[PDB]
Amino acid sequence: LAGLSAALLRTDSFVGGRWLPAAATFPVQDPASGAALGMVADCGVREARAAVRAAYEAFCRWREVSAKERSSLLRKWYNLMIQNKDDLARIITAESGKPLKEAHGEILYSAFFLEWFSEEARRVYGDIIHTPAKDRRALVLKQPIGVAAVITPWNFPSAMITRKVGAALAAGCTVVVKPAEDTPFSALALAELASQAGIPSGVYNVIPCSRKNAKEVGEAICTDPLVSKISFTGSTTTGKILLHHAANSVKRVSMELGGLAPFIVFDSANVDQAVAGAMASKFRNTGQTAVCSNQFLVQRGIHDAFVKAFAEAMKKNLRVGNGFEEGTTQGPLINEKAVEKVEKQVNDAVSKGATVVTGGKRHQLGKNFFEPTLLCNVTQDMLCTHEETFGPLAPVIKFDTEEEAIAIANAADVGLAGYFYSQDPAQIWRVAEQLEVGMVGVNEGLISSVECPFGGVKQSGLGREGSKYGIDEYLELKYVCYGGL
Amino acid sequence: LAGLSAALLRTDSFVGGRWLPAAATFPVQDPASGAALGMVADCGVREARAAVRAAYEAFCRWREVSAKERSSLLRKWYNLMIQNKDDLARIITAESGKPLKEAHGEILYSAFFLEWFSEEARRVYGDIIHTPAKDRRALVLKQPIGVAAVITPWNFPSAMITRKVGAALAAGCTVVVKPAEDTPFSALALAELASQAGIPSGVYNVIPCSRKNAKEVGEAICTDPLVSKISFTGSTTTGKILLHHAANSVKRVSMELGGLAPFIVFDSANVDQAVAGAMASKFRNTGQTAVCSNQFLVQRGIHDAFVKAFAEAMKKNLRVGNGFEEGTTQGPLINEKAVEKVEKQVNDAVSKGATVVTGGKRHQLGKNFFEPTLLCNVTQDMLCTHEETFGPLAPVIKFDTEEEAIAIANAADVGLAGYFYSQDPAQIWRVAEQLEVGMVGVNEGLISSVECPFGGVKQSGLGREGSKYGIDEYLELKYVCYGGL
Amino acid sequence: LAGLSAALLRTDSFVGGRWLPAAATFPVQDPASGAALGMVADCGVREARAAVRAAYEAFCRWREVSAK
Amino acid sequence: NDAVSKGATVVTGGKRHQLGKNFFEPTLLCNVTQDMLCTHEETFGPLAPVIKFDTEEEAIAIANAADVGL
Repeated sequence: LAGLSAALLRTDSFVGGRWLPAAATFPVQDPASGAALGMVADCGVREARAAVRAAYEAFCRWREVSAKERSSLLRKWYNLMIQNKDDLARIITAESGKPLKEAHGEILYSAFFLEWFSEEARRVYGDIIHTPAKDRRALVLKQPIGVAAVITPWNFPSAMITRKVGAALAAGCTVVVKPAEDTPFSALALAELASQAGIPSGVYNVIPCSRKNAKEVGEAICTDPLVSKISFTGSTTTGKILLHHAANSVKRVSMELGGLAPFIVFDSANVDQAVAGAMASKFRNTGQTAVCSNQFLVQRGIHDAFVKAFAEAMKKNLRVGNGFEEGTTQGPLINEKAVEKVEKQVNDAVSKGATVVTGGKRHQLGKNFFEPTLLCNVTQDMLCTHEETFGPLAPVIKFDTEEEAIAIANAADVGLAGYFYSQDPAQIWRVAEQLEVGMVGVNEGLISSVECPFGGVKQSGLGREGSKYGIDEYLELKYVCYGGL
Repeated sequence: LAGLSAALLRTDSFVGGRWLPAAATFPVQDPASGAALGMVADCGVREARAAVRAAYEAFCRWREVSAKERSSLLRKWYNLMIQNKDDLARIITAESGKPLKEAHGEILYSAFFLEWFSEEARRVYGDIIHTPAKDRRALVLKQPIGVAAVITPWNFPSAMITRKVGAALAAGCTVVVKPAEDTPFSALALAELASQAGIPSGVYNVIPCSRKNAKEVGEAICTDPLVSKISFTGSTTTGKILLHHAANSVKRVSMELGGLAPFIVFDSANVDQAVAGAMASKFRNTGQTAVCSNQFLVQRGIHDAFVKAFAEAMKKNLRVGNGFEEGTTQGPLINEKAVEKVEKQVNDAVSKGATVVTGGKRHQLGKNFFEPTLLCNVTQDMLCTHEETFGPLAPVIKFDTEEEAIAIANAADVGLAGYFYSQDPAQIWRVAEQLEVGMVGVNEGLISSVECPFGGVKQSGLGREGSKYGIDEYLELKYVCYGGL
Repeated sequence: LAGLSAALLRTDSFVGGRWLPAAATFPVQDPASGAALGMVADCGVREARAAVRAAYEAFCRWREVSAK
Repeated sequence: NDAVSKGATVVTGGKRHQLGKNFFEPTLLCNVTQDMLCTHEETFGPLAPVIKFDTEEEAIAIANAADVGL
């Protein structure tokens, strides 16, 4: 709980290389125990504009720094994350409630994004194009957009910031981060390390704030004319609101919006593996992620064998409890509103035909704990207005044909992640290409990777993060027609 | 005027491979003579939704066609444009009023976009990425977005459509075009040729409409859930309105918004060349383009020599008249509102200190003709609310230093094209990199090219057209984590 | 005035067996001298609902405890 | 800016200082004219606008463009 590096646990906002408190503050509590973690600065529109100016002024200098130097600083920052991984992991578990093991996995992942873009910084290549005219040459330069507003969710309080910020800095941009109020510490812990690494003042800013100011501050930074880019990860409702704010000044935008995720098990699938995959993809972070398989489409032939083995795996591996407690596998839901959402989903389903296979009530520990649930006999029309209800709940929907499963999964206008298990080479390519999603897992339930492009299609988002395409979200192309030859 | 291929001059909308008239129509007149050119279908929201459905249904089939086949059709379409270039050029001159020579230049350019993307279609490459885990392989596929709404301006009634549509089709998308009401014919002439080339029904649709329905139809297609992409070129005001429409469903967007364009002449510049460049960049299409150098920043040292030689070039080469008339160099302004805008700009400037060097009144031919104007002694603060006033008018602003010229030109939040003349190797790189614009012309006043990326920074736009980056505006990345290995 | 058991003079709210501060606070002064006594947590509707839930969940267990 | 664009001639530094933040370069503009101080009567900064005059009666009349006087 404590014994942490005093420098890592922070309560003030970080702007212009300085720790600044705000007129107001907001409480942050351990989602599992309820223990007060601290009072965090509640930045208002005033503090946001100031942060933007800090970022803008830092940009005019930062963009001037050599890519080899920016690269060097991004790596020192990476090393500092690894050096402090144990304490950084505890901060995540303490505020998100996810099991320490998972938190340790996030910190590495988070650190790997800084490492990865550190390498990308020196690889922004322009082009030399041939044109008919002999009196000219065409060059294409790539330059950083400027200042970017980064708004992150609570699920992965560290990795979500690091994957956006790493790219931005590697490109030569500066950023103003607005972390989730449920988990502001991971963002400020990163700030402490950014100053230790030597990140110039104003290049990385963090302005924490609560529900009260969320709306105002969100609009302030997504509207400021000194801001030229917006990176948001969260709900579709907030996303669309920021898209309107952005529209007024034609800002560059990239976002990943919450949503469902199909998990299809075909007759030719290796049951145990499918189950292991369903286990990893559904109960990671207690089912609180946008890449969390919500609905399971399972083929008649293998249905029964699957639903049974899945349930038997849940009893064997899921241990609800406190994230710091050894052996815990399932942490608490972030808040009460969250629990109510799961209950809503479960009851609405049972009352409509669903058959609860195991645990469908609040856990005996009370508070925000919910029993990992598995319901079968679920039907497509039982997921309405629950597309953003995240919890340890797995509704299994049976199907007969492939064409059928694909049609159901593609009940789109939404499409982020998608999973499926099969042993048919031909079927694998068909489904993988036809699944209207941004990321597809084949015989795998965990697909995270800093070198691969994350994001969604249709209403699930804009742009991609990570991989060799991540840095492009923060660059502008400039065609230079060198003539007079 | 006539004697044109009856099949090329069309009046009905083109949807689902069929020519469909609308309940209403609107007149189109030769901007120079005033002659009635024809009654064109005025599509309403109903006809637009129908066109979208046509495009959507065509998409499910078109996306399935091999890239080599889509490529083949795009080229047949290109050949048909070249085969009919003379008549296609006349249609442009007849409706835009630009000189035949210029119209001939547009048709080639327009045709070259179809040719260019025809080649791009077979070159959409996915990736194979290495990841630490030995039990999996990472693949990245690129697939077409779906249906795109294409809204084009009147300036380049053909090339503006062709550069967007070529990319979309090459990527495997289908489109619904909403041409400018001042110049709908070029869009329909293309449709006739698309059917001759064998473009499948619904792949290329055109829904003409007038001011009345512009607002409604614009919203209809930029809102329809069957539409996943929007490509708009025009005013910043309409652009921002479409950005709001797009926001509601998180549509992919790419636009190029009108704006100023600096033309800097430095002391080391070759006067004659600078003048020739200023001539080409300012009076092309009679100064009616977004890439038209509006303000001229000229250094004290070479100022006088320049302003004089520029004026002497205007008298020698600019011949106002009818585009079909041999020897015409300057055509009419598109409409009265346009002329009033130029007058406004000229008078507002003179009355504020400017010195008219040559012709600053309506031309003696009357109607929409305006005398090519050149005013010196202009000052930065004389371009307010005129950033989108296009006409044959060149305001010259003197400057002392480079730092100064750059600061003035970068009075941004706007940035599309930029030009400058210099003979200093070092200065060339400095200005070219510091000019916050999307395209920079060095010792050249004409920079068009289908293999180079066009577009703007800040509020001048989103995305790029042409070149090897054009097709990316119409693709979605899909990361496939092939595991179970 | 002071020299009191630090544990007895408190400023945070008490919910679910834990001391929890609130986003806001309010001053408490000695009605006679005017001296500032301390800043006390100013609980809002959010903190109240949470306290109620704490009480409700505690009730299901407390009611079960023997009267002795 | 309102002054320069209206006729003023910046004699020295008329932009934010290179230190950024709230620093501004001490400015000195000449060729300024009385009608360039509107809605700026309470704009305080290191800025000195010089207005030329011929006679005493003139200078006094300008300075006494009162209803204000500290």
